[PDB]
Amino acid sequence: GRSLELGAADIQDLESFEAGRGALPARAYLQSDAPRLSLNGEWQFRLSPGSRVAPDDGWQLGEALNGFESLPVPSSWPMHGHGAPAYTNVQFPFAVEPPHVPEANPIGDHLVVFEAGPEFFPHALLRFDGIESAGTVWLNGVELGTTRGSRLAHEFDVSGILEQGENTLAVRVAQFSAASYVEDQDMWWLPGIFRDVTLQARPAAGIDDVFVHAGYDHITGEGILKVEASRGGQAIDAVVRVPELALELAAGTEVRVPAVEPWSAEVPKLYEAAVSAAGESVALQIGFRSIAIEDAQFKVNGRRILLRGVNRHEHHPRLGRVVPRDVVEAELRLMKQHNINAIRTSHYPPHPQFLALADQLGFYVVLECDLETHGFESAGWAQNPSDDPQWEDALVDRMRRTVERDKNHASVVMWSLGNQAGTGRNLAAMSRWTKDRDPSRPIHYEGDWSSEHVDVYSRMYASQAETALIGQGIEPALNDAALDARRRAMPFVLCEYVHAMGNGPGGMSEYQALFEKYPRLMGGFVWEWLEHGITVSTADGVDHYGYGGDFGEEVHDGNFVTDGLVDADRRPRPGLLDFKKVIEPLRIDVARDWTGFTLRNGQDFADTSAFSFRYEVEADGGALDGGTVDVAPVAPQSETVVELPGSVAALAAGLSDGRPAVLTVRAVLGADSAWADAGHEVAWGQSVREPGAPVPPAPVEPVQVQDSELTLGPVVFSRATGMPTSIGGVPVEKLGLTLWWAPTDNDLGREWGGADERPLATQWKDAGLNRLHTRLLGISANPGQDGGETLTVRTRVSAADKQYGVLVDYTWSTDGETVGLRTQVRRDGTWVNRGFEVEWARIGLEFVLGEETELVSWFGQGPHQSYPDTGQGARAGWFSLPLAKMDVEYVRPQECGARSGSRSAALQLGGRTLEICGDPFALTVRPYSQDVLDAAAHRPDLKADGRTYLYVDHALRGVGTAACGPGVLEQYRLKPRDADFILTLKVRS
Amino acid sequence: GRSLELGAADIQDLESFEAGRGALPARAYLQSDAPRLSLNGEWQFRLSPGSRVAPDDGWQLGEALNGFESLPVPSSWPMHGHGAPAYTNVQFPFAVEPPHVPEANPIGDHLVVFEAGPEFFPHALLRFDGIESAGTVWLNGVELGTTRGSRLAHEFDVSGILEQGENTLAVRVAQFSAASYVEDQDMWWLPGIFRDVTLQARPAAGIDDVFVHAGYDHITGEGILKVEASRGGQAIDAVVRVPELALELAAGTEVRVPAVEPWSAEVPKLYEAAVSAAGESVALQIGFRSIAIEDAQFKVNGRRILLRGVNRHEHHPRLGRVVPRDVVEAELRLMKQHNINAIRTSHYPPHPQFLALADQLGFYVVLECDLETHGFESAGWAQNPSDDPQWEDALVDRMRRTVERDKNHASVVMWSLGNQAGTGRNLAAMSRWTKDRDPSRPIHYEGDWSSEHVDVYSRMYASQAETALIGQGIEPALNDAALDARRRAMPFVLCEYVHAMGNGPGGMSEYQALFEKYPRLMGGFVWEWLEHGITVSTADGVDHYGYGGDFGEEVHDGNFVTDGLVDADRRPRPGLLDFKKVIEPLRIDVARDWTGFTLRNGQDFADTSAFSFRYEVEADGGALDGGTVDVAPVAPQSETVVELPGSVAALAAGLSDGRPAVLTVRAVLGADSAWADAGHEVAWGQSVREPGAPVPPAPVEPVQVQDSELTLGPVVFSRATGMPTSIGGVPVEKLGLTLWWAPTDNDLGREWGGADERPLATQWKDAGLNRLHTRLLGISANPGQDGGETLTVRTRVSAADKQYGVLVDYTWSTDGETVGLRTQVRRDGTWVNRGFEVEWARIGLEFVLGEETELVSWFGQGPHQSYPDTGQGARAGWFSLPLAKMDVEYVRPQECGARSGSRSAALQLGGRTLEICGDPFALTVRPYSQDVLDAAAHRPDLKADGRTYLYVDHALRGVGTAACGPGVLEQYRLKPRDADFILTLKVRS
Ligand SMILES: OC[C@H]1O[C@@H](O[C@H]2[C@H](O)[C@@H](O)[C@H](O)O[C@@H]2CO)[C@H](O)[C@@H](O)[C@H]1O
Ligand SMILES: OC[C@H]1O[C@@H](O)[C@H](O)[C@@H](O)[C@H]1O
Ligand SMILES: OC[C@H]1O[C@@H](O)[C@H](O)[C@@H](O)[C@H]1O
Ligand SMILES: OC[C@H]1O[C@@H](O)[C@H](O)[C@@H](O)[C@H]1O
Ligand code: NA
Ligand code: NA
Ligand code: NA
Ligand code: NA
Ligand code: NA
Ligand code: NA
Ligand code: NA
Ligand code: NA
Repeated sequence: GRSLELGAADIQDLESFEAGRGALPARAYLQSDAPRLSLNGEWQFRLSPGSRVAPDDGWQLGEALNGFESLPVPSSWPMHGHGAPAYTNVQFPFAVEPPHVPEANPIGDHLVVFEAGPEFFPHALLRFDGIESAGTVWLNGVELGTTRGSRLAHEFDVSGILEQGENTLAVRVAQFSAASYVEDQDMWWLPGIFRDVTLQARPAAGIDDVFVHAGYDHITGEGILKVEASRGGQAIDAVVRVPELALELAAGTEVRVPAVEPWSAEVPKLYEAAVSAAGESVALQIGFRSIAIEDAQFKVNGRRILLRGVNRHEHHPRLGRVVPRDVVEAELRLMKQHNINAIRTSHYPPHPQFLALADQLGFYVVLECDLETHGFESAGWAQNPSDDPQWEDALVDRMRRTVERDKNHASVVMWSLGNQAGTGRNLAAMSRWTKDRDPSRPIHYEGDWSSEHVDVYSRMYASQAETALIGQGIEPALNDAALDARRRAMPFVLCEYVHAMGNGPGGMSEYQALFEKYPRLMGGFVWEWLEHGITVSTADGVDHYGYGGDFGEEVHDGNFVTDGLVDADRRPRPGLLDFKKVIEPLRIDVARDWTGFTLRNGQDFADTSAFSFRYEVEADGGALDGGTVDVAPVAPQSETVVELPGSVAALAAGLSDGRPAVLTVRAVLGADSAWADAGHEVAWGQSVREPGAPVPPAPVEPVQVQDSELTLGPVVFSRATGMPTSIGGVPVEKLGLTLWWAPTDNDLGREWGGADERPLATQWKDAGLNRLHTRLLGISANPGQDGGETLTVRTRVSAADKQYGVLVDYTWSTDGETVGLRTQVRRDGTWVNRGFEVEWARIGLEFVLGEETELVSWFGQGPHQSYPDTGQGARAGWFSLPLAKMDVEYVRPQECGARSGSRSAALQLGGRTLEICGDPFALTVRPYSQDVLDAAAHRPDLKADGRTYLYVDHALRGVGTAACGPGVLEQYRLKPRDADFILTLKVRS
Repeated sequence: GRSLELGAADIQDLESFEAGRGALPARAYLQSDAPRLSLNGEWQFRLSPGSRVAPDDGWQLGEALNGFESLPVPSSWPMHGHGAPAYTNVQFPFAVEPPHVPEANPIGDHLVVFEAGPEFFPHALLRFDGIESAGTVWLNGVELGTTRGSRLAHEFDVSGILEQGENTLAVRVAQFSAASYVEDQDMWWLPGIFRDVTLQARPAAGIDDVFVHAGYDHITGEGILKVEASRGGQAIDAVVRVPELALELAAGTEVRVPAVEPWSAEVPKLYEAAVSAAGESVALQIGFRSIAIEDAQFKVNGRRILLRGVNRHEHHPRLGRVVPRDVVEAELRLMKQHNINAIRTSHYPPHPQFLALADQLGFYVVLECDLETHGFESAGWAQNPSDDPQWEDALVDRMRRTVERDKNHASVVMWSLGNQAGTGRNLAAMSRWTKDRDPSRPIHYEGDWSSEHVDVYSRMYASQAETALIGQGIEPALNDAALDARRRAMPFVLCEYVHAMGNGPGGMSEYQALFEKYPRLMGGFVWEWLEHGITVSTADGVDHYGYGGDFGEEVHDGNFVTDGLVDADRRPRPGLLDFKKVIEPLRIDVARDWTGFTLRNGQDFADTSAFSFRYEVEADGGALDGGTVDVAPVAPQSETVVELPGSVAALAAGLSDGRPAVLTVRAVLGADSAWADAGHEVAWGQSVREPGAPVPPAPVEPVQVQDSELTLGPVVFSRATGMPTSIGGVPVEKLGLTLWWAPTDNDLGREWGGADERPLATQWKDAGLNRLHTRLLGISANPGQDGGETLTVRTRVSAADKQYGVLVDYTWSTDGETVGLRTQVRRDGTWVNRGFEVEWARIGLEFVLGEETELVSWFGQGPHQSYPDTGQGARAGWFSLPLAKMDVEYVRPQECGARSGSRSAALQLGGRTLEICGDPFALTVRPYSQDVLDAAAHRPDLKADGRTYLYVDHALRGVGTAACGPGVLEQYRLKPRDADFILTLKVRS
């Protein structure tokens, strides 16, 4: 019988295994003097829910358009009300049956009219720098071809189709195609024409492609230069001029430049150059650098380098995959400002303009092909395109287009085949093609741990332990002896580590120490630079970020796309402030006696001449002394001891005993750089003179006894509960032990190994730690001093249906002015539940006060939060913040804002000030409870209730990176234990 | 130092291990001619949140009451706005640290004033029939004592405290006490004075206690009677008169009555008797029956009996543990009306009035002591009161009070020590005490499987398989040979089985067949008789039942308290209608040729004389013939063949081929009984003449082809989807394959064994069965008949991120009037996910129609729902119900309402009628979707949306009892398979 289904031809094309058709050969993105017209601007746009209903009503001609409306191009069209963004991590949002597409497949028809002057005749082309995921292109009704590879460029010859004067460009874009099966990155699904559309003239006697080869001989200091140039795939006569180096040479010939200044992330020297034929001239920036693997080390210009990296996705909270150039420039500057020297273009090539910026500002770039088949893993990689011969031409095309576009840029030091694509024949074909085309850059691919077709050994989230074994070259052998010998001769990189989701990442210091210790370790790139939050508005008008599930998705992965060091608007998370310190390229170790500091230059090429070294002594009453010291330039990987001026040490010796003072030595930029202004801080170190342990008040005040209340100086206790009801007129609504915090994203992840793979958050829930109850055992007053007395309140804390508990005794004392509080915790019974030992989040106290707090001040670490395995960037000092600024605006609210290492604190409750001192404690202050914080899925869910929630912790657990990778390291875990700790409280009015 | 805590003495008493103090000896509940005054009525009531704040302001005197308000007594005070009900199953709602109580412990002070006339002097007492959980009692300010054992009676001597005229009774009731640790039944926590308070005169020369011994000699037919009577614990002279039996005997002497009619559940003969002393007379109902264990069988009056039981809690949706007498009488009648003959007073003694009702209506009762320590299990039974010597006197007291109150009632055939209390020394002490006090009744206790201190082997939810092994006496041996020999000589009872929560219970038939086959098997009691729903009202005014979590509980167990055969208002669930049939005490097997039926009397004592045997033949057009047949009385456990009148068979032979007709034979009550009216149906059986397989219409109509639509007779298809868009003018919004249903309570429970302990609901979720997607592969028309043609639509069904699917082909045909639909399902790829084979709920079609349905009619099984392992009570016939009555009002909405075995159906959509015929299918019709049904937590969440959701299933899974006990039995599971099935559709206007 005859077929009756609609749209079968459009679908057959969408299900095609082949690369796009009709396109010109893949080439570099080149700055040319050839006439060009950007077609970016307001286009017309019509959306159809599938191919079988996509009109074939002659719309490509642009006449009588039924159903079209304005839409900007470039755009991600779900960012403008056409459908909605959808987020999955691994899972595909359609049935997995390659190459077939779902019936529900948004089809976006795009149309623009433009004018072509005589500059574009006879020869011109149209260039598309990105279409997600399948484009069909018509000009004046003539089909030019199709596009596959959503983050790759395509060019179409319009010679003889372009007409002088008015032209009509039509583009039909399907969201889903066969290509969606190889584009399963962890990120928002976002169809659209999301990068530039450009009309370019191709004058006769021009230059189609250029391949810059600029090597460096670190022994002689010579440059090795060869600039290839071709037209229609054939080498051509062109002249290469490099004025700064007094060079004029033919394209195609290799020359030795007697002396060049080499390119690196640290010193990104670029030489302006032009290669020109009679009809066209291309402008280049040349950076001389050679990449080599030697002695299981990754070396640039003869030196092993340390990669201080991030994984950079392209995302904008309002424009989707369209990242405006000012945002790119700003965020790259922000990276440099936080000591980052390396970028991985996770997991596709960036906008083509990114490359010159990376060359100029100075990043080591891992340029990664647009390939990811992650969603096939859950079926044992059955049907994985990476090993399906039918996909070979498509996957080689992706790699070719990746390599050809960006091959001229000194910042690209590695090519990556893709990400999470399994192992297979087509990856090997992509590697072979790349090695043959460009042997000057090592190949990276983490998916095949045997490393058969790569030049570096790459892993993601390997533990600190396993990294140390790899750093020593003693990891376990591959079964294949030949492959094992190859892999052991390779240097090692963490292409993703210390997953930066929510509160965290913990354990960054432990990785860094290994990076510094073992040459084989190349460093690592944090997952990831940014959170992919998408801005959402309410009638109230407040903005908050949305994540998976906030846009109607049938299947999604929640907030796992908000997992970055900065939010979608590039506002730093605390983890970035900590990261900056962890990777700081100079180490400053200030001497205890304040006579000087040790300075190690951790850079690979530059000396310390770019830095001004500054000291300041701060005390309770502000700065006491400061200035600048002269440091003879210290060579890379060398060390010296710098003397501080004698006045500094004399100041230290003069300090009254127990008077706190902090000496800070800082390395700042001596002059404006391309990425920050003079005075910008790069590295720092401190020495602290600690305040004495606070003296307990003499217990000279007696306890008044009344029917329902007890008074001990400024504290009033409920006789029924034994807990304070006010202190110095400040109402206390509750006081109790805390063992729990509102789970972080990490606490919601499974820690693998052991028989227990409940997330820590679930272990806590099962154990009842979020719902502690207190039983009063007794209240007793005891002889103090000179008629005074102490008050002891004996309690037991546990939870419904549990037999384990802790005995908590509070001992109060007062001389009338200061209140002394001693807390003793003792385990009662075995803290085991569901067959596994219960771990605690904390050993602390929660004070719930019946008034709001306007200001929080403290002496300790800051200004930002710190937990046991974080806070590297929190320095010692005196800090003061309004209550709102004590919080951290994670998209999904969670435990955050603790200030570990606090020696004193002051809360301002209107006209009263509550002071807390004692041996070091963590400080947290919130206008809402832990139960409201845990329940809240988005920041608007957090409502202040008129109270102050004050947390004083004697011990905290670490935060780890268990959402993906290692959990809390052993030294930072918190198993049930006995404890005791002392505090002092005072209210001033 | 000196103590300052408040309320320490009240708390010390609450934490006491001892039974109550001050009470009179435990005795029977006896009907006496002694003056009595019920103090039930409106009392005054004040609530305090804990003992440390409970005022000691002299309120016991009743003068100047500060803070008291009216409250009825008896009451569960959280049922009247004082606090709230709270539901936990196993978990305790307080920290487990016996004997200690939480600080948050509702204290309810109760006060009443009453008048005592000279009838109550010199001697009187106050009787309390239940206080949850700890009472302290004052009369005119004089403390009488305390109460422990919340469902047990306590009596206090008021002689010399009661004053003539006005008296003031004060009762302080704590919700929680040490006793809460032994009262952890799965049920609502409900403090209050929840049963009668009675002032009773104790005239001199009276009778305090009576112990009736009324045995039966089934060989001679003699009664063996001895009636003990005592005053102050000493036997006394009393006269026992039994007029009906011409007896006058002294209390304390055993006599042989020459002939008595024995008592049983079937024939609950009772003889009125009075035992009287000079000062007092007690009225008894005596039932002569002896209980004996012989040949591993539980026998009454010389015969092994079959228990057809339920577990009966005491609950009322508005009054809590207060069950009004009219509700008791009504529900016991409803039980008899559903063939129930046995009750287990789960898990405490009932109201004392229950016992006479059970004697009179006729139930075999397992009278169970108020003891349950279930919450200690999760700690390995550490600190279990059942094995703690400090709790021995408290636990023996509970058993003593249980036994003494109810020992005179013939309906009590077993004493139970308690429930879910572990094993231990104090249970053994309770058993020893009981055996010594009353050797006439076997002891039951499931908690100790070794059965060391019991006389029957009791289990709960043993599988059908394990029950069959136990029935054959081949279960595995106990390690202790002596205990194994004892246990193998015991009969076996399921004290709880076929958990009746939500849709279900499945697998009842398989248990019953074993009960009938194996004498050792005593039968079983369903868990449980009623749902504990608590009525909740909204401003709208609709009522719905609340369950755990609906009342603010910090910890709770959700709808696990709504797990019954009837709802809280005693409205039957379908499971009750099925249960009634499963346990029917006569079996009627109607002959295929309609000449007669086989009749087996399944009763243990009665013959069939109480029944009238009626036949009716029904056809499409109603009743055709009917009448009554005379059956010579058939003895218990005998069998006969009854001839039907010749006209019946002649009617069968005369039927036109393929014309449906149902012969039903019924056993109804020939006369009013005490529990139902004449004509009440007890047993039934059917023989069906099936309609022919419906003829497929001749495919003589062609398919019209248009741009966006196809027409094939009355069906209009969307050319883009291939699915029907209307049939005979009825709009079709969607048509697709179904494999999933909204999980039942059972589907949410874990099926133990295997490596997969995900609940089936979770397996489905993980597999994507709730979110199927369909891809169109092709649409084709093919040669039919006489220019007609068939239309085939080829699809594939799968779900996002899955590689497995099914190929579904629809083949449509029409002669213009009827529509023929053939559906073919074929597995594509292996249906495995997370390492385990995916199971299906169904193989069906969902039609979503764009109009509402008012009426649903069908020929099949009904009227109520039926699933493969249920529907025993759905009989063959013609049924017709409004749409709302097709649903089942489970408290948590869930899959329900399917009518399996349907041969034809008619949906009325206004003025059009949609008819569906074909080989047997299940029918379901709803005004809302499956996703709305699954999301709904309470019935108000179900909103109609203007559509009709029609489900036609070719195969269904069973429902099992996996919420607690066996899941779906193997024969009723539904693994992925290929399938094909035919339907016919027709619309009449
Ligand atoms: O934010 C996650 C991050 O993960 C990398 O790979 C992870 C993956 O997230 C996780 O789902 C799987 O279980 O483990 C992998 C590594 O162990 C991805 O490469 C990255 O793009 C992100 O998706
Ligand atoms: O000032 C030293 C600099 O070294 C670069 O390699 C790095 O990218 C910069 O962020 C900064 O740390
Ligand atoms: O390439 C081999 C590797 O493949 C990964 O996908 C897998 O998680 C590792 O266990 C390792 O076997
Ligand atoms: O009494 C012994 C029994 O105790 C139960 O609590 C337990 O679940 C059974 O496995 C059996 O060992
Ligand atoms: Na994805
Ligand atoms: Na992510
Ligand atoms: Na918290
Ligand atoms: Na939260
Ligand atoms: Na309970
Ligand atoms: Na229950
Ligand atoms: Na359903
Ligand atoms: Na539901």
